[PDB]
Amino acid sequence: RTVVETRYGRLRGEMNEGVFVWKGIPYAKAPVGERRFLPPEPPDAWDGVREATSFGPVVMQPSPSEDGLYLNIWSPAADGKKRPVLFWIHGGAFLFGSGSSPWYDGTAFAKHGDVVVVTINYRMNVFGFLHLGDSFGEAYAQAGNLGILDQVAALRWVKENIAAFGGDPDNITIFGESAGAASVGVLLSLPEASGLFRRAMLQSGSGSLLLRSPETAMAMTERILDKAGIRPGDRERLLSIPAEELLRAALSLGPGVMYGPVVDGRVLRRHPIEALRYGAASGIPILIGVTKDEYNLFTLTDPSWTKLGEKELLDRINREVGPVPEEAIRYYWQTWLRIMTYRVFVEGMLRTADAQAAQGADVYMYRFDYETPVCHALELPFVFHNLHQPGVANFVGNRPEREAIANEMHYAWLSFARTGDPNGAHLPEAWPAYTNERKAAFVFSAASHVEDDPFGRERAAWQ
Repeated sequence: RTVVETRYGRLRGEMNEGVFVWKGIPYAKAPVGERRFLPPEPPDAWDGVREATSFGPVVMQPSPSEDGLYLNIWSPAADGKKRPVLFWIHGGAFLFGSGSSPWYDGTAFAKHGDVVVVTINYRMNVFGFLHLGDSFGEAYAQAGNLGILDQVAALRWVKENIAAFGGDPDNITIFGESAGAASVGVLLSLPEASGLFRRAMLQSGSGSLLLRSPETAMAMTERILDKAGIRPGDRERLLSIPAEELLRAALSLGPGVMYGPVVDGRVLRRHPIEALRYGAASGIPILIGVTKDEYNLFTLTDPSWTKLGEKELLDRINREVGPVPEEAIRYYWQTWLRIMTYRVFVEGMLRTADAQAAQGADVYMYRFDYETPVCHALELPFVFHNLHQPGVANFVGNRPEREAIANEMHYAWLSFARTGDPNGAHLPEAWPAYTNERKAAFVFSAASHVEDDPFGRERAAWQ
């Protein structure tokens, strides 16, 4: 029951908590040596039965190997029963993370929902998002979005092979948090991903998050190449520099470098949210939401926000997400960081929801208000029902409460993946679809409930 055949050969998984798991499946040829900075290519086939009982390495990151394009599968049974497939794209600011994190363990989903779960690795930071333009020749023109091409490659693997693991290739839901949700927002927009998935869920991110212009990305690349000792156009040193030195050079720039997808004219031909308005994802339902006041949580990793006086503060916010109309200021560190929450998280969520609703697609919107300890999205352990995992801020107190919110969110996400509607008796009241008409949202808290257009006042202050 543990051995499954795929287009590339047989894989041996294991039984775990009454479900089956396959770990470290290669979904692409390792992007090492002469394949460094090139789009992912199909994996080599093998003879015999390949072990899939250990995770593969994670991709290069501060935390690893350039050989890290692996995915993992949890399933109640490798049979032909066409279960919904949940395809998870982790977050980590396009800098760190992995699908093998215990936080994303798919056991609970698979057990409680009778679904297949897939988690993936994709290239990050300087290996996945180094925008080179034409500076190293046409072969590297896609380099600024390789981590997105990796995700598409994994999704193609799943569409081609998941039936063998008990999944329905025509019922895939892609979902992600933070940079993972930005990834889902990009994929929703992408012609070459259309038809690979049926539904999408975006947790505390959207296609706008961490998105770069070519001008912005090239300037960052120039600084990284300087630190790496690589002259523009020297392909020899681009491919021979040790992966750890290249990673060090980038990280040596701190915050004057952020990674993410680039509207480069080659993989991303236009803004991923604006594309939705032209019907890029017309038949695709989405479930989307945000963590209440999420930018206040960023002071933990960046306390400098708290040091600044009101004036310095506002000039900073203006430089990062401005201009800020006077009317917004009037509506409005705790008070002024609300501007960062709205511009980075809330606006892109509302623009995404408004675009899909205008296309007639179903949209379900939420706000997560539950206070729980710490891009600082907080839904994750409740959505995965992974309150018990390592790395999860599992602290004493609140246990029945935490279980109850997990039982609301976990089963809503499962219902959405199964049917395209999160509703059912696991919710204390119905969750109406978001329409231009009412702009309903579900609020997850100690007492979950529906609010009509909760973001409206703020949004009107701006728009």
